[PDB]
Amino acid sequence: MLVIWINGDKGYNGLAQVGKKFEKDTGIKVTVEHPDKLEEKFPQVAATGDGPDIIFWAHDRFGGYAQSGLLAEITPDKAFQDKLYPFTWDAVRYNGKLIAYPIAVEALSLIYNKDLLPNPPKTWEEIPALDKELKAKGKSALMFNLQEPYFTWPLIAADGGYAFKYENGKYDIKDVGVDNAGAKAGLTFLVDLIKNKHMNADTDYSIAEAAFNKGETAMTINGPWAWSNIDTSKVNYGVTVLPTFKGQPSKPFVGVLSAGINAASPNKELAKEFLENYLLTDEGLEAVNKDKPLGAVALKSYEEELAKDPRIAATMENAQKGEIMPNIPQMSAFWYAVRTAVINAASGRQTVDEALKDAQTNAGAIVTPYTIKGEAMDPTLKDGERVAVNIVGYKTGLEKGNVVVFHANNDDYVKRVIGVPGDKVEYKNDTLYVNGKKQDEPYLNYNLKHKQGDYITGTFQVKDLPNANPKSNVIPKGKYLVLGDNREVSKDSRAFGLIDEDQIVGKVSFRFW
Ligand SMILES: OC[C@H]1O[C@H](O[C@H]2[C@H](O)[C@@H](O)[C@@H](O)O[C@@H]2CO)[C@H](O)[C@@H](O)[C@@H]1O
Repeated sequence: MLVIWINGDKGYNGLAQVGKKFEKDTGIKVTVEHPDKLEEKFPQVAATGDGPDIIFWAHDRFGGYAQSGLLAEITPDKAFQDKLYPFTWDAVRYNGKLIAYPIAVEALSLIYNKDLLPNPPKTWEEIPALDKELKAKGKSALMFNLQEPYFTWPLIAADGGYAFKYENGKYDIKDVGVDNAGAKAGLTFLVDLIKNKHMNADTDYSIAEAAFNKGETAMTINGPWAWSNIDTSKVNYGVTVLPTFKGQPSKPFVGVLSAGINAASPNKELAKEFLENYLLTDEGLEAVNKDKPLGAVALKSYEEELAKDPRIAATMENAQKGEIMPNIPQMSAFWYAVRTAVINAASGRQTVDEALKDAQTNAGAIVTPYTIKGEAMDPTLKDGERVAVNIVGYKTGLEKGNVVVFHANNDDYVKRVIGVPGDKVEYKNDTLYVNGKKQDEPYLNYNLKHKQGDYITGTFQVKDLPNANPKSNVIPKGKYLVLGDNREVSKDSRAFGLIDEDQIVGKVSFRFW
């Protein structure tokens, strides 16, 4: 059996027909599935080893999967490589290696109802007036999915703005383009459409799709996969170039639908045969495309056959003014960061400026999975517990209460920051005094109530500790007091003294409250 995952918006029935052919020829069963959140679930089920043999997604997520060792390197021969456009192979190259088979090029277009709107607008700026005109006639101008930053980026980034800077053949993770003048202008325009009742912040994919396909709204923004359902609605639609904002073309991300092979699959050779000899042929792509259109397919023979379609021409025109999605592992963080900014800006939970400031920071912030070792933070953090570590740069925002990972010599420890540079700190029995006054420690509540002896921390003062000023209990510059929540068993600053700023490598996020 080959198990294949593909997103619910794609032609999974058509893909299944190709599966039936393969079964008929080989005796091997092919099961196509379209679970929710498959792009998040894939690494989860790979960790167990009950994942799909083949996973379809846009190329952006595959860098992250490869970096985690979840994907097999693919080994097409010259003759097969030559069948696909070289730029499609570029999209599935990660650290020198091919990690997926490219299937098709996707970009969003403006889709409009010709009976409601014979002349689609050239500019985003026209849409408010157009909506007023249509509101008078019982309709609206535009509905598209506002929940996913894929759909809102074309406007957001039209006037400037990018994910990661690409230069001299590689992405710079340190150069994020979310908090800049262009994106502020675009996101502000988007928020103002909502503010002014031209769109609704709750509008998602199914709401927008239903509304356009029942003739309630004049325009939507979607990809080629959406065309089949519009064909079935008998709406008279056109697919055209996205409007300009401030005279600048919209900047959709360009995705390449790609198929990766699970590194843990026991059917890698069969997966290769299915993709190369059954799917990526004129016959196989037609089956999927007839179910839900693929876009500009990676296979030259069949792309040439479909290129006559004005809707494909429109797709690629929008793609020419777009931004190829980066495939670096950090893209996941970028998407989540931008998703949050738009929702918060659109709901008013943040101003556009707060939204983009945070998103700029979070898109570039490196987060590393970590597993807790031992009992010294028990029960706050348990042995074996999975946490997230936000890597802190050299001399870059630590506060009391932060739980941190730090080094000394191959040694790493997890402890809580109890005092930072400048803090006066001391313990009398189990009572913590910080800058003269008592500080509560709710994270010790359990261990205080279940203590073996008289006291779990016990009396001490900063002055008496290694690396402190013997003169004062005021923590010196660039130094930190760190203690384990499991005070009865923790080897911490009470044993090895104050630690240095340069020792701290990350801040720990974990399950709490
Ligand atoms: O919204 C963030 C999301 O964008 C892209 O996902 C697209 C996908 O490429 C399209 O094929 C279509 O299915 O819509 C998706 C957006 O809902 C990225 O490929 C994805 O990783 C990212 O989370």
